[PDB]
Formats: sequence, C-alpha cells, structure tokens
Amino acid sequence: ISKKQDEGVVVNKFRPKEPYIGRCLLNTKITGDDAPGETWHMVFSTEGEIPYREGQSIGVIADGVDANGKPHKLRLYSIASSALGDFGDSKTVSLCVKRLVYTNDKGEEVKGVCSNFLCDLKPGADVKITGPVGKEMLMPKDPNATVIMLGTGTGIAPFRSFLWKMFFEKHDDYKFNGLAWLFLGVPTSSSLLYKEEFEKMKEKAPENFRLDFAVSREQTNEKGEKMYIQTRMAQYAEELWTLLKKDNTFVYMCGLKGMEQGIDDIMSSLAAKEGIDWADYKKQLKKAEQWNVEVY
Ligand SMILES: Cc1cc2nc3c(=O)[nH]c(=O)nc-3n(C[C@H](O)[C@H](O)[C@@H](O)COP(=O)(O)OP(=O)(O)OC[C@H]3O[C@@H](n4cnc5c(N)ncnc54)[C@H](O)[C@@H]3O)c2cc1C
Repeated sequence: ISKKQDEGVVVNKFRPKEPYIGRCLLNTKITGDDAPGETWHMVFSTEGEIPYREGQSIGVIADGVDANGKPHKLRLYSIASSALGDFGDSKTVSLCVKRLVYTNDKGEEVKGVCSNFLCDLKPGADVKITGPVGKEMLMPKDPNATVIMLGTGTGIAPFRSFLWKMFFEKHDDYKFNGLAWLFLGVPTSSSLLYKEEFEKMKEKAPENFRLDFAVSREQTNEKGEKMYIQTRMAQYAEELWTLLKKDNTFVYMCGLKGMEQGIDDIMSSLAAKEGIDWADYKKQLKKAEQWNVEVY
C-alpha cells in the first residue's frame, strides 16, 4: 500500500489565469522517420519554480484561439523527467509529446492544436505552463517495493521519471533495492522511446530492473499472434500473478485508453483459474493503492 510519496506534494501552484511562462531549451524528435508518427522529447526552463514530483503532469496552454475566439484550454502532459530533471539541476521539466495529425483514414486532415504546438517549439520560445497536477501516479514510499510499470507509447513518460530517480540518480534518502519491471508496447522499433536509456539501466542494475519490449508489428508469439503489451505479459502470467498477491507490489499503467481492456482480458483468465473474480480483485487492489491507472 505504501501510500505513495505524497508528503509535501504541491498541486496546481500555477493555474490558467496566471501560469508559469517557461522557455524551450531543447526539442528533438526521438522516433525514426519510418515510425507511424513522431514523438518529440522537450526540455523547458522552470527556474526551480515548479515543485513537481515523479508521476505528475503539467498543463500546457497552446498559443492562439479556438473556433470560438477563446484561448485554448490546457492539455495535460505527463512529466518524463525526474524531479531533478535531465540536467540534474532541479531547474527544468521535460515532456514526451506525440504529434497528433489524423485524417482517421481519408478526408480532411486535422492536427491536434496543443501537440503540434509543442512539437514545433523552437529553442528560445516561451510556453505557458500550469500545475503540477496529479497524485494517483506517485511512487511508492517503500524502497524495496515491487513496481510493475505497464505503458504504451507516450505512457512511458512517468516511468522514465521513476527510473531516473531509481537508477541514474543517487539519493541517500532513497536507495531502491526492490524489483522494477517495465513493459512497453510500441508498433515498430523506430518507435521505442528512450531504448538506449533503459538498456543502460539494465547494465547498471541487472538484478533490480527487468525490461520487456513489445513491438506489435515485428514480433509474434508461438501462435502467430502480434506481440501487444498484454501478449508479452502473458508469457509471464505465472510470475505476475504471484507477485500481484504480495502487499508491497504496485502496478502502474499509463498510455492509450485502448490498452486497459487488453490487460483486463489477460488478468481475467489468470484470476479465474485461481478461483477469484478479477473485477472484485482489481477493485481491492485499487483501494490498497496497488493498481494505479492513468490512461488517455
Ligand atoms: C493525465 C494525462 C497525461 C497525458 N500525458 C501525455 C504525454 O505524456 N504525451 C502526449 O503526447 N500526450 C499526453 N496526454 C494527451 C494530451 O493531454 C493530449 O490530449 C494531446 O497532446 C492532444 O491535445 P491536442 O491539443 O493535440 O489537440 P486537440 O486539439 O485537443 O485534439 C483533440 C481531439 O483529437 C481527437 N482525435 C484523435 N484521433 C482522432 C480520430 N482519428 N478521429 C476523431 N477524433 C480523433 C479527439 O476528438 C480529441 O478530443 C495526456 C493526457 C492526460 C489526461
């Protein structure tokens, strides 16, 4: 249950009326040109003014007006940097933004206003920021907890955040000796966000970090089925169910809305064999702070 690291957690220090105005320090495409879409990694200056914590989001207000002549509402984006930031100086915030450009199939092509606003940012530009937002995805207090992270696409953001503190940073007050298991689902290799970082974490802490990739369009299971996050989880169902019934096991899930049912499908088959209903069981896990979901 380790009731998350919520001690002194600040929520909405900046609101839409008077947001923080940060500056884009860097903006780089991190997907290969052949990927089904582009995701960019960006760093904003905060001057230390945004007291965020791992697992939180910040709101961004795009420039311009909507079709009604009214300023754009804020869209939330999960912070991909740890509290210390990519520069390790506590003065920046980083985002992992997927450019939304869709025609669905054919017809009128429309671009998501805020995501496109973000991905086109140039170093030196100002950006209206609000927050921090969120308490659901805060890390567990227990440094020996079993943390299972299930993410898709940009859902990797808060988990990169967790792992920097866990394996790239040194905190006297936080020395993680538990099990961190990351499951990331993407369509192509060119879409494996921060792969190089995660493999570097694997070298450093081989006994504490377990990394499993699921590339749907390049991997299949024995039966010839595409490797979606849940089909990868399925090859560890036995272990995941065992771990799932321990008091210091927390599962975090972040990414696209679709991913949830797929995971529910797998969990149900496992729960049924052991003679318990997954809906009831999941309810209890949520209540015990051990099943935390942030899907959009
Ligand atoms: C807690 C939280 C965390 C988030 N973290 C991230 C993150 O880390 N990275 C990230 O990139 N995004 C993240 N998001 C999503 C983000 O907030 C956005 O919704 C976003 O970037 C799209 O906002 P937008 O302003 O581009 O465009 P809008 O101008 O708001 O476009 C929105 C519309 O796109 C539509 N849409 C998309 N595809 C189609 C389609 N084929 N047909 C019809 N409608 C379609 C829906 O109508 C939707 O309402 C997060 C959201 C939440 C709630």
